[PDB]
Amino acid sequence: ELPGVTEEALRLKEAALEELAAQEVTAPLVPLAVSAFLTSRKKAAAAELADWMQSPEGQASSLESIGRSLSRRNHGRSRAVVLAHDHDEAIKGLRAVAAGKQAPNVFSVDGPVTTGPVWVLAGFGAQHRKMGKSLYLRNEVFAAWIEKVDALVQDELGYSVLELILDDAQDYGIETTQVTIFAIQIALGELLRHHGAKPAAVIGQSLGEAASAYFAGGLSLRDATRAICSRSHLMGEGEAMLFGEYIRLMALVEYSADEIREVFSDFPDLEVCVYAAPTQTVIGGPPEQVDAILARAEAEGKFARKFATKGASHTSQMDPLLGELTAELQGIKPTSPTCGIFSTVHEGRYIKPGGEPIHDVEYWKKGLRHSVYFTHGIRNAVDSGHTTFLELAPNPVALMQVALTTADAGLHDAQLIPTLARKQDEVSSMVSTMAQLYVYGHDLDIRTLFSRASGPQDYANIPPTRFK
Ligand SMILES: OC[C@H]1O[C@@](CO)(O[C@H]2O[C@H](CO)[C@@H](O)[C@H](O)[C@H]2O)[C@@H](O)[C@@H]1O
Ligand SMILES: OC[C@H]1O[C@@](CO)(O[C@H]2O[C@H](CO)[C@@H](O)[C@H](O)[C@H]2O)[C@@H](O)[C@@H]1O
Ligand SMILES: OC[C@H]1O[C@@](CO)(O[C@H]2O[C@H](CO)[C@@H](O)[C@H](O)[C@H]2O)[C@@H](O)[C@@H]1O
Repeated sequence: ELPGVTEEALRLKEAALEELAAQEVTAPLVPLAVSAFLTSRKKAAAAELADWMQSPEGQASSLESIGRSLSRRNHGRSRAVVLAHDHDEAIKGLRAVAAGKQAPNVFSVDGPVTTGPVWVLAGFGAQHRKMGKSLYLRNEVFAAWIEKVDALVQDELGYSVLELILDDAQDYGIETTQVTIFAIQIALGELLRHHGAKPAAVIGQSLGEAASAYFAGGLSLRDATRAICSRSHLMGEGEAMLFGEYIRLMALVEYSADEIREVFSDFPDLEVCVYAAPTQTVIGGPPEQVDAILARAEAEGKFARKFATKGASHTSQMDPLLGELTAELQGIKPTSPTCGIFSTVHEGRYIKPGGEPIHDVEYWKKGLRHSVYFTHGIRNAVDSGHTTFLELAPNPVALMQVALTTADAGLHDAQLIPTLARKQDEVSSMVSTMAQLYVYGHDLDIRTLFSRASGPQDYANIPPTRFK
């Protein structure tokens, strides 16, 4: 028997709902699907739908009912979705689809993407105060998984992540950023899975590696939760006690790996934490050297940005923690993966579905202690045919690094699909995510984006639901 939702979480949840219940209702974002075997016919269906939506009958029908009817057609090879809040946006977006023109709320392709999507599990720097709260209050499936992770983390570390999510006065530190983003990562993917989606492959980045192992079938949710919990409290306790000459900084620099090779001969104590993009690398080390390399970068007109931490993960500074990390993970059970893994721990190499288990106790030690080969994992996915990268996160920070690598690999038509984003309506965001999965032909039951009909008013008087 796991712990239940704490009383303080229930208390905070009630305050949040009363807050929510007294706000201005925003019009929901509705996906309108249209498709055909031929792009020409798809374009004609779009203009026909927009003609009718302009008619008095179409004006009197709700977007939700129009979208539900559309959701029930046959879904052809050439597809499009218009995301819309009202009839104008819809008609406007439909006119672009008909015209073959681009629009911010419009996705349209002549045919499906050929290979499945890669789920990107990062997190590093994606966090913000209220992340995940709105979707917890408003999506029952999301909320169920958050509470499930919240119960396991209560059991591992003795506190409630849900309390952090719901209490606006509270913010995130080295430790709680990791367990909370993890919880958000788990809940976003299960939400997606609930609507019929699934990863073709996963790739992770530091904190995200735990969730990637779960979505890859490499660890039970419990053992993935043990993996993120042990690493995160050790890191937060470790860097908390760092002062003076024990301080190691972390910074992003616009230097490639080959540049870093040359540049580090002047700085004997610097190490690579993350190969993020082909020309962006996260480095760590003593403050004097970190400051010097940044100064070298600025003078060379390159980007350099210091992070907020007195300790450097993925460096030798993690050596004191590894003994305890080992003890806390005794008992985990690695399992043969059920989708592909681009392992940025193991230098970015690919592990086939059904291969040998990788998510060993040694794997989590190596992951915390050593460099993250992110751009190599991504480059490897591109070179093996993947074009869709979907990032589960409260903010799509890693998708920026992914775009750098895909363009560098020559792939300019990449499907870069975010999930949540700060100051974007969290429900609208997920609508948009699942819309995009559909338009590109990935696994997604577009019918599940609409509540079951309880009346004829739930459909619009169009095919396939015309009224006799
Ligand atoms: O939720 C808004 C409103 O609720 C109050 C109590 O009436 O505070 C609740 O919500 C805060 C935000 O999450 C919590 O920090 C607080 O603990 C909780 O009681 C008001 O103070 C606030 O304006
Ligand atoms: O250890 C000496 C060696 O390392 C340098 C590199 O810049 O400095 C570092 O080591 C010092 C300890 O001896 C620290 O005080 C300092 O913070 C660190 O950058 C040079 O002093 C020399 O080449
Ligand atoms: O073409 C089939 C393919 O399309 C997806 C979405 O990309 O599912 C759609 O088509 C199904 C009928 O074949 C519908 O059941 C579903 O509602 C619709 O989204 C994929 O999931 C499917 O493999």
